[PDB]
Amino acid sequence: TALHIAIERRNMTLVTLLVENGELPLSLAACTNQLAIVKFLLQNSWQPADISARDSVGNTVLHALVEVADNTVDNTKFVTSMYNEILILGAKLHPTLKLEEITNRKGLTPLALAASSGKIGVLAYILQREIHEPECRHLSRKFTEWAYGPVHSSLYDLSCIDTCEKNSVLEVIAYSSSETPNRHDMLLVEPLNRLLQDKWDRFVKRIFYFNFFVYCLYMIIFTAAAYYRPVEGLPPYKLKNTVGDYFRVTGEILSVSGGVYFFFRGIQYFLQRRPSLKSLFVDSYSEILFFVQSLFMLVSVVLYFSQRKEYVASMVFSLAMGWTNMLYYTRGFQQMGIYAVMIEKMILRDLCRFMFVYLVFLFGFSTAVVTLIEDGNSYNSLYSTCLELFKFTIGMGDLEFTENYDFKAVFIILLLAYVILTYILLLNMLIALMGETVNKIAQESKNIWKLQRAITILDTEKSFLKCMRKAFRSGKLLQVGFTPDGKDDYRWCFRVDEVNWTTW
Amino acid sequence: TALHIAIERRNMTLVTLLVENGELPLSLAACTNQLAIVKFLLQNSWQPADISARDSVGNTVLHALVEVADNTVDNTKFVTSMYNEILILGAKLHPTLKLEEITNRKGLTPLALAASSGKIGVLAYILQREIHEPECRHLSRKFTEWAYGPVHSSLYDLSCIDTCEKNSVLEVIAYSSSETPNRHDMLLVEPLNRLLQDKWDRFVKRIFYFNFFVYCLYMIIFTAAAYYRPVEGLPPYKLKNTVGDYFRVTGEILSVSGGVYFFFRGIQYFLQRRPSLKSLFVDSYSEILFFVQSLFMLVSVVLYFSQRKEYVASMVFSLAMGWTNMLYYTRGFQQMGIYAVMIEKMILRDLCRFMFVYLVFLFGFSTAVVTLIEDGNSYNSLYSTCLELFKFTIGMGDLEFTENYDFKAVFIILLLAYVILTYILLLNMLIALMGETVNKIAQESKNIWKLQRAITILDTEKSFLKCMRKAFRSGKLLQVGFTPDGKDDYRWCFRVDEVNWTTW
Amino acid sequence: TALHIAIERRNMTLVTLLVENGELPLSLAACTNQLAIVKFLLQNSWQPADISARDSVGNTVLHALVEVADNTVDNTKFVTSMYNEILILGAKLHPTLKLEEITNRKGLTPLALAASSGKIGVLAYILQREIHEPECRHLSRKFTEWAYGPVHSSLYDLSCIDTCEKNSVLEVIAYSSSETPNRHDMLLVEPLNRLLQDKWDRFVKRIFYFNFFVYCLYMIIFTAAAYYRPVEGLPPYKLKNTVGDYFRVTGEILSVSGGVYFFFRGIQYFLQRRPSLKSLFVDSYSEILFFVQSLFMLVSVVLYFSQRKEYVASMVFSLAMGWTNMLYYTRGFQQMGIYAVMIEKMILRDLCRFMFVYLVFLFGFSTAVVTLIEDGNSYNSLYSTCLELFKFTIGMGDLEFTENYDFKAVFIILLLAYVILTYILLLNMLIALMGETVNKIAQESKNIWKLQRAITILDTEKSFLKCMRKAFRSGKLLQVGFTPDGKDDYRWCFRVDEVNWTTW
Amino acid sequence: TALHIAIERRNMTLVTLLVENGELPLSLAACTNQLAIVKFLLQNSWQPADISARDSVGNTVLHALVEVADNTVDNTKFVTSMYNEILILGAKLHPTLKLEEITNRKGLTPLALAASSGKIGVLAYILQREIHEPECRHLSRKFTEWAYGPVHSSLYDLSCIDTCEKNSVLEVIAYSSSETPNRHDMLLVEPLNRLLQDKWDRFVKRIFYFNFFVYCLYMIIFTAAAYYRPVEGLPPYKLKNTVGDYFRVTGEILSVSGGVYFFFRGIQYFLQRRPSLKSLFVDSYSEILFFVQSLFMLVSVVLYFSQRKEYVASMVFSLAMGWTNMLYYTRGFQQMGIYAVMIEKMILRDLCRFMFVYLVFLFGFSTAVVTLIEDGNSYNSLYSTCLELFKFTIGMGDLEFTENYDFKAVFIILLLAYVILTYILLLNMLIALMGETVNKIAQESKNIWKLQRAITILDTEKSFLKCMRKAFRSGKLLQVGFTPDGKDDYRWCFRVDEVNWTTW
Ligand code: NA
Ligand code: NA
Repeated sequence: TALHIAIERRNMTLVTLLVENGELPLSLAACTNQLAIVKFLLQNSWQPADISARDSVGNTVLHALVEVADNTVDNTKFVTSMYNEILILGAKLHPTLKLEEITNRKGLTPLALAASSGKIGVLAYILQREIHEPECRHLSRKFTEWAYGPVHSSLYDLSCIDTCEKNSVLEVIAYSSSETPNRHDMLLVEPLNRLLQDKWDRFVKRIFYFNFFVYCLYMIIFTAAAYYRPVEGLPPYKLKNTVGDYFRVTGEILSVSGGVYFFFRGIQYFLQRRPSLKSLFVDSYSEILFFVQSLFMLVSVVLYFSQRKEYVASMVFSLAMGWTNMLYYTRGFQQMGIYAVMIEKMILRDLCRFMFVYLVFLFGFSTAVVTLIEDGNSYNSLYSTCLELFKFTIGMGDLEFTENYDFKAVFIILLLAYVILTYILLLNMLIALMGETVNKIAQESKNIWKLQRAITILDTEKSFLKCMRKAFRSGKLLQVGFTPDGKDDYRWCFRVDEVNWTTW
Repeated sequence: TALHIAIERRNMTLVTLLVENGELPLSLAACTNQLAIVKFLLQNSWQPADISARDSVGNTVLHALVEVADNTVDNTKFVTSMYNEILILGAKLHPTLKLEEITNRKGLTPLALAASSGKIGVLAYILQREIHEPECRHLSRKFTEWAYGPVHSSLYDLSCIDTCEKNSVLEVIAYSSSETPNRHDMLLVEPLNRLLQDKWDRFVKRIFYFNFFVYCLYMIIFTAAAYYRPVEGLPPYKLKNTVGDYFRVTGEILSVSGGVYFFFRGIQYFLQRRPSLKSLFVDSYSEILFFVQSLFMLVSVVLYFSQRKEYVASMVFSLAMGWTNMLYYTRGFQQMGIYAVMIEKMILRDLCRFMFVYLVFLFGFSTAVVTLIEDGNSYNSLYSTCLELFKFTIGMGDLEFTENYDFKAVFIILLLAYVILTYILLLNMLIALMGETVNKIAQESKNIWKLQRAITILDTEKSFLKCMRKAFRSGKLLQVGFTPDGKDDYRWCFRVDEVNWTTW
Repeated sequence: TALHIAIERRNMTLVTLLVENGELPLSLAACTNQLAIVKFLLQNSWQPADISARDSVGNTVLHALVEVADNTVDNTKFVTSMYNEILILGAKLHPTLKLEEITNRKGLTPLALAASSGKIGVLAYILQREIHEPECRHLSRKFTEWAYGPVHSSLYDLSCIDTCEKNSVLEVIAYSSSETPNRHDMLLVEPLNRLLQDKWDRFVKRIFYFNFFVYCLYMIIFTAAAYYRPVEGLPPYKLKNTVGDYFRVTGEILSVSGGVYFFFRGIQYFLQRRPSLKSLFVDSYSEILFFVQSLFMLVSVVLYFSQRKEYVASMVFSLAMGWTNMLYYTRGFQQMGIYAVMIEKMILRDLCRFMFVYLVFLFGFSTAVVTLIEDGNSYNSLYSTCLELFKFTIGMGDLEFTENYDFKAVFIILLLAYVILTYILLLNMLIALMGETVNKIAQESKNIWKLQRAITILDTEKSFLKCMRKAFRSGKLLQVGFTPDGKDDYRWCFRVDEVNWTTW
Repeated sequence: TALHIAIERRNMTLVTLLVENGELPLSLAACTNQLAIVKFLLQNSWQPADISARDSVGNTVLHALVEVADNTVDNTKFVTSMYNEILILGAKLHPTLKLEEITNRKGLTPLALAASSGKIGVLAYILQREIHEPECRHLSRKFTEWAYGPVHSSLYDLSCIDTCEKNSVLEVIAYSSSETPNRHDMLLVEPLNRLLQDKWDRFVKRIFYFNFFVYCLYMIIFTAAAYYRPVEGLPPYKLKNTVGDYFRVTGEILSVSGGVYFFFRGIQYFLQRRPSLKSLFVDSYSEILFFVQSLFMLVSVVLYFSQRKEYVASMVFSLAMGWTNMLYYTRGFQQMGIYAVMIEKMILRDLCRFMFVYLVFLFGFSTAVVTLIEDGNSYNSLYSTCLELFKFTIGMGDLEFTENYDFKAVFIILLLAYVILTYILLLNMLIALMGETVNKIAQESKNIWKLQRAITILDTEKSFLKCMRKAFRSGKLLQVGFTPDGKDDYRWCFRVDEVNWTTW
């Protein structure tokens, strides 16, 4: 369109002429860093302009402005500034309107959309912004109720940061698809960090240490019940009149109850999140395993009741998975909570792509060796020779594992070539790649600790809504500001402490 | 010569005197950064000068200018500029001539020669250069047909970049001897990157995924036919009246057909490229293996037909090589395509030089131990004691593998010294060197992926010339410029999209 | 309070008005970088101010000033300067008073408190500060008695650095709780480094090399006495009339004497330091082991005398610990003294947190496998299957270690999964973490050598107080200054040499 | 002294007064950067000064000036400059004198002393210094006989660099004690690098590749003669009338001849160099081994002739050493010549200090285990249990290697503790340290290749003095300058080529 083409052309004379006589006009002008035109467009003698009018697509002026943010320091400063002048102009025209509280058709606030998009700068500013002109401090968030000097206590609005019945600032930062570029560090901002720390130290630390204790108890019960399973006859085994048998039956029913509980808590999670298959493992990997080691026990139950003795095969895998899943509860520790994150990454990246490169070698040399052997031990089987070759990779093989071969030069050449390629070369580069992975996710991922605490804190908070949803509310309904209408702004503020020396 | 000695001496008065009354005069003056003398030499009252006249060696003014480029940022800016003024002067004198289209006696254009030489700066500029003076935009390549604003769409000439019946911009960048210093990154330039990406996404992705599927099918057929080979009697085995035997014969003929196909596709490649022996492996290492694992099967065929049972020795090596060669088809993946490049480098550098350092130790201590042993088991053999010592290097040896030694202090001292030197010291430094190699070619070689896609794309494009050579042509014959003669410049342009904010 | 609120508000007019008509007034003003107010507050026409008056909490002006230091280069310069002007003002008012010699109620001097707090800048300046105004050089420490030119010899006060009957500058830097941030490098300052070097080279090198020799002799005696222990009957073994038996009895009594000596030297240390349990191992780890390997021998003695043959179990652990504790005496070497510090850190950090992550896997798969096995070898025991699984982690296991399993697919799947998770993945990331640890404490911890020499030098100095406490005093009682009272300042100075060229 | 104290005090008025009415006066003034005083002191109306007068200690003005150089960029510039003005002043006073040719009482020239001391800057300047004032170009070294332009050919004096019958510039840089700080890179200077390269490419490459071939032939002869040694009876074995026996006797006499040759070439080297014991291995480690593997064969000969059959023990070690010493001849290759330097460093630093830390553990746990075992196999021996424990460190041990122990908890606890401490912890930190060592001497030591070529080139040049000492002289006796006396300076110059563009 020409009327917007001229605006995008940085033309002021034509803009004024059109006034006399982002796809929206205001949004299109704003996104181009004209700035002064925004004020000129906002009000004009020929006709005024309105920002409250939402776009057909659903993005208002604020949504459009945050849309263009591309996480650049200069870009961050520009966008946050121009956002501030847009808010100031809106206040000047009519302070009654609440632009930020206004939302798109999809129910996303500018703060929530900034969080989901991953715009760290805009979210950081909006979360904490202090206005000094008292007549214009209504729409400020980071206050300074009292600064004694060395310490300058501050108050943060935290309206939709915690108590929000919609997508909140933390929910989006911890329950999203995890493709956002800076979710890892984006919750180190001023209010969120201390809010989550307070939540944990006050209300969630016990409810988590309790869950770990109950899980350990459940796993001990399950191990004891599985270890002492009857071995005579076919299931179901009729109860016997012994204290041990009844006590074991209690253990078994506890095991099955836990299994069904985990199955349902997994199914409800997968209906709540609807994770994409391509991102099924990357995002929620600690949630797939708790579901699978309950699927195993459900299969075990159905096999056990249907006159079958293969249920042990299922139950044993469930037991091993249940024990090895106690690394999900190390997220509550910084020092030891990074080992559960190294295994997760190495099993999915370093050990998943490297298996294709290895099974090729193993199968090639296995077929070679097995065809070389006449069989005229029973080593002619492909499985047996594929297992004898695997032992070489873990340093407990034996060169002379067969003699049915007619040719001794060729067989030993093949075996030595395999040993050199896999034991000495492939292993020593897989280990090198694991070195790089450990480097990375031990030097930069030291705050996946914080991210995992955010996820578990939100999970527990959602869990205990029935117990205390409104009561378990962070922050105090304190008075820090006054509205233009004359009412007192009672905001759910969160006290904060900070110190600075050089400023004096 | 004095007339050129004065020019090389930065003398202007003597140059003017000589005018009144790089080995070429114009080229010699140009290479010295006189610049103004180039204009002065080009035309003069006493007599004019011509640039179209090719030198006796074969380098014109443009070839000579690109010759001196030494890949320096300041040098790159200087050479590209002075190249631009040479083109402008040539246009001013007579726009009819086409200097760049002009070539040397060897058929190399300035762009092609710049590509082969490895001059990244000159090639980058010439590939994309935009002229703003409309009267002088004839010899421009990177146009801006329309810039809407945030997006500024561009057009690239791409005359000899793809559809060239001569050494093209991509052919030289992907089918050369690979001694060029920046071939790895040199195809990240504006037009080439997106041209190759479009070629792959449109026309080559299927033709490659088809080849990998057919190779997997061929290898499965070959493995099945080799695994179920008859073991009774001597070859050739007469066909039996069984479904299995006939089906196996079909498999065998497919195997031999594939073998001969690979043999011929290797021989034709080695006659097409004529690779130097010193660079036989460095450049085309994935091409030697496909040839060798076909030589093995041809040897197997000739042995099989000539009443011989050692053909199994050849066929087994062919089978193992064929299976392990499926890492050639991982070039089409970024994540897993770097494991095929780590093996290639480590087998040729880290594991080839380190074997000399190890066979010395193995042979020294083997001879020592074998002479120490009287034999008064049959361990006196040099092979047996060289194998017993090798097991120590891969952690499955045994100290007391013999007792024929008269001296127990000396034999155990030798064995412990060998174990400490090879198992604990040589292995743990070979692994460290592999660490450095993996570091390098996992941090910088992440675009050998792109380079290998360039090679395979060119290979497939040459393969399907009969199917669609002219039809499978990239770019559209679009109108972006006008020649001085008045004809419309219909150029095989390639649309491109780009965005910039700060410029405004 | 308002009178101090105004001061903290950087108000000068109100300060002057209050004068006319850190919690202390002077300290509160000083900590805020008013500086000029300190001089104004010190003396005033309306009323003067005194700094000698100690605060109720116990911090004087100097203690308060050093309290605010936060180890910042600009902060260090500011605090050291303002400290210097406070000293100068105190001298001007009345040079008779000795502020620095003055101490708090807890017996801490400003230097000692600066050392304990970890303030490197303040301690570095106070230790070496040179005054050029001769009338004001009384309270200087780093003198220049004579500077020949290229060499400028210097004298350092070293009053409480060595000969202090209180918490001294070295004692605090080497016998504290080790939570101080820069104790590692904080004793590289001018006087302390050369003082400790002189102490070692003169008086302590022999007394330490003697102790190592005596410990080696004691361990050889103990090993010989334990190796040739009687094996017939039950203890106590009655002495026999043989030279060997009597000589062994002498060895045994020497062993027990050494054991009781170590027990008491450990108990007295733990009553001297009162280390917190949370820091029991981090701080004094080389002191726990010498105590434990004496507790073992005391338990061995009490078992031996009370008609018991399990004393061998205790004595053997004591012997192994005593031999492996000879790495405590490698602190006296730079090159080999870093291996005793790598083991200390890796056993407490890399191998302590990683065991939890491993015992989970071992126990999970052990329970899985043992429940899978019917036992219908005696491998049903949990211990046997937990040991068979452990061998896999150290590369000497065997896949087919049992056959009592009914299901062969499941058992081998479990075994291969365990081998891949623990042998190939957990080990290769524990080794990577050990790589980072070794990197760190081999590149930065190369002065834990110096720190350990400081600790051992102080230990030996305290040990030999009875031999020569006053006589073994560092520095000479030399004359470098004169007091205002007219007496000659005979200070225990330590000569030092230094060279500078550029200053000229 | 006062007359020099004033000079060291930067006093000019007192210096002038003393004139009217480094320990030497001129040297003392020069070393202090007075500069102008040097000219003032050199000549004065009251009395002149002379620089040719050598000091009592033996350092002249030039030696004293180079003495103070401390390898600092600003210091290097200052010292080289002031050296140049001293030379210019000496020329002005009387060009007849040759100060640089003048030497101290010990026979060291300023260039030679600068080389030995390790002063890179002074040596670099003196080796190549160009003077432009033609009247003052006599004492210049780096000439420019003709500069065509892009290429500026240069001539270098190289008087004592190669043909010097005294300590030369290369001899000192390659046959010194190796404690010099920058010997590694100090021979990358302009003339030395190309001089050594020319020497190798022309005269030494063959004489070295010949020596390696002859050594390989000698080792093959020795291996063949030792492998087929008679086994019947006692030595000396009387010759038998067989072709094989006579041919073996020829091999044996060749072996002994080579052994005695190596013994004498080692003894003469150790009398030529007189290496200090503390630096016996650091400096010449490739020279100790060739001597030791000849001592072994001499011991073998003396045992063989004196009716003894233990000569095999000596000869076998000699054979193993001779084979493993072929890594001395990899210095002539860049790519593979760094493996012989990694072994040299790791055997002396990483594996020598780490053995003390390991033998402590091995002996402690060996004594513990052996005393724990009653023996009521023959595992009670200390050697057997020390070997069974060592196998654990190289991953081929066995937990249940004995059953004579009464206590099974304690024995297995000890074994597991040993395995965890040594196999899993000590090995994985020794490997980490080897990682650092390989990092270093593979990233910075890539020119120990050049240094070793320098040493071998000098060795071969000294070897072939009888063949062609004067004839095998580098450089041409060319004319580049003229002396003040009028004679033509025919200097043994070495042509050199260089190119520069930016200077123009
Ligand atoms: Na093994
Ligand atoms: Na191993």
